[PDB]
Amino acid sequence: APPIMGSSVYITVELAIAVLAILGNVLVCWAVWLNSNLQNVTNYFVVSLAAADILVGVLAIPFAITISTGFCAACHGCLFIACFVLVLAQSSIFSLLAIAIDRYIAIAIPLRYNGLVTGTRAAGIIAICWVLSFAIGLTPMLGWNNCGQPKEGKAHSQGCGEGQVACLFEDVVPMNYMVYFNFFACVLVPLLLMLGVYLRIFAAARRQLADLEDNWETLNDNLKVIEKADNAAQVKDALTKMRAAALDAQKAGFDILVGQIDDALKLANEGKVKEAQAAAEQLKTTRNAYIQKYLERARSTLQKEVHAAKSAAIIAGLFALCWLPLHIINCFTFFCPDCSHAPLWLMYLAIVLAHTNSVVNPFIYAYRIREFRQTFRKIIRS
Ligand SMILES: CC(C)CCC[C@@H](C)[C@H]1CC[C@H]2[C@@H]3CC=C4C[C@@H](O)CC[C@]4(C)[C@H]3CC[C@]12C
Ligand SMILES: CC(C)CCC[C@@H](C)[C@H]1CC[C@H]2[C@@H]3CC=C4C[C@@H](O)CC[C@]4(C)[C@H]3CC[C@]12C
Ligand SMILES: CC(C)CCC[C@@H](C)[C@H]1CC[C@H]2[C@@H]3CC=C4C[C@@H](O)CC[C@]4(C)[C@H]3CC[C@]12C
Ligand SMILES: CCCc1cc2c(=O)c(-c3nc(C)cs3)c(C)oc2cc1OC(C)=O
Ligand code: NA
Repeated sequence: APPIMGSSVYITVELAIAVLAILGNVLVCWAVWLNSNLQNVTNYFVVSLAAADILVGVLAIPFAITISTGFCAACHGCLFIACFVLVLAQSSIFSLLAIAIDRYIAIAIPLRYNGLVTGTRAAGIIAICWVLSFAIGLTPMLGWNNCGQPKEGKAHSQGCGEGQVACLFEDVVPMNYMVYFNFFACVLVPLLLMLGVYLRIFAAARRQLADLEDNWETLNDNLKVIEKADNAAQVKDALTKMRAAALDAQKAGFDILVGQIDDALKLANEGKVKEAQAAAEQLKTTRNAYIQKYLERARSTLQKEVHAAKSAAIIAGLFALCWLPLHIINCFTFFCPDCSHAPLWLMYLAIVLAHTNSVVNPFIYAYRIREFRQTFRKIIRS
């Protein structure tokens, strides 16, 4: 069956993917430019990630279409077109890892976040990461390639010239580089690291949203204890505890609260039980009017952070889902030489799926993040 029909389907699909990758990601980048509420450090990594996807459509996809033809080319030029996508995938990994870390900093140490994670430090990190991405992805160009052992029988059959090879990914890029260096070290390890960062993010969230609840219960149970108490010393016990739990909430209305606990304690230390109890009853007014509003705000903010962290995790998860099959196929090719090579149709499918990852991010932002969604609408409307 003529190779141009099988190759026609693959190519059309690649072109559809490129179109969509470019479109969606230009809109991400355009949204961040226009909306100042989307101008934060997290979103600069998002933009870097969008840039990489734009380049998959503009460059990586045309390169892959090109190399699918097996056209004659100087080996090192062939190399470049085979490996450029690795640079883009690496850049993406760095961006995803940074987003995970950024979100972890925001939830673990919100006090120090703004001064630690600035836009200036973020742009420097992005630049460094792009340089590193070029180094990792283009490592084969530094000598780890099969250009030294060309398939001359395959090159002579297609009438290639001197110094040229039939340009095919697996003929030029060593599988050991693909499996051990690229997959294990540069993809798998950073993905496992991301998994770990997200676990810590979700656990820290759980611990804080438990802690908020505990402190509130403490305030309410110590009120009851004070309400039915025998003497002044019991009242003093329950307000000494209450005081400490109000000062931790203030670090993590409060002027009034501590003050009122203090009023009650002085009375309690003078042996006046009924007066201490009545003064402690006034604490209820403060709890309703201020403290409960703080508990519910703080809770809301933590829920917003968990949601935003889930959205970022989904993105990282989708990268793994889209890229893993191609990596897994490479493992079979490398580790199992007695196994028949995965068919060309499957290679095409795995490649296309990897490329499809460059289309997905804009949809996740639209479905999961209000500010992006609202800005996408205005850009589209106008
Ligand atoms: C959830 C996602 C990440 C998992 C996807 C796993 C895919 C990539 C796995 C599942 C079954 C696997 C196939 C099982 C059997 C063979 C026959 C062998 O001669 C070549 C590899 C090949 C064809 C494997 C290629 C990879 C494969 C298709
Ligand atoms: C979920 C994460 C850890 C994904 C990474 C899992 C990868 C590395 C695993 C999953 C399935 C595994 C393959 C299963 C079967 C074979 C056939 C055997 O003859 C050689 C090893 C080989 C080819 C394995 C290599 C490693 C492999 C591809
Ligand atoms: C994190 C998880 C998913 C990794 C799982 C990797 C598993 C599937 C890998 C790790 C070590 C691998 C084995 C290592 C050695 C051999 C000998 C070879 O003659 C046949 C395949 C076989 C028997 C492999 C089968 C797949 C294997 C068991
Ligand atoms: C059809 C597009 C060209 C092409 C690209 C690739 C390719 O991009 C990879 C990659 N694997 C990873 C992990 C990242 S990229 C592999 C293993 O085989 C390929 C084989 C290819 O087709 C030929 C016949 O040359
Ligand atoms: Na990407």
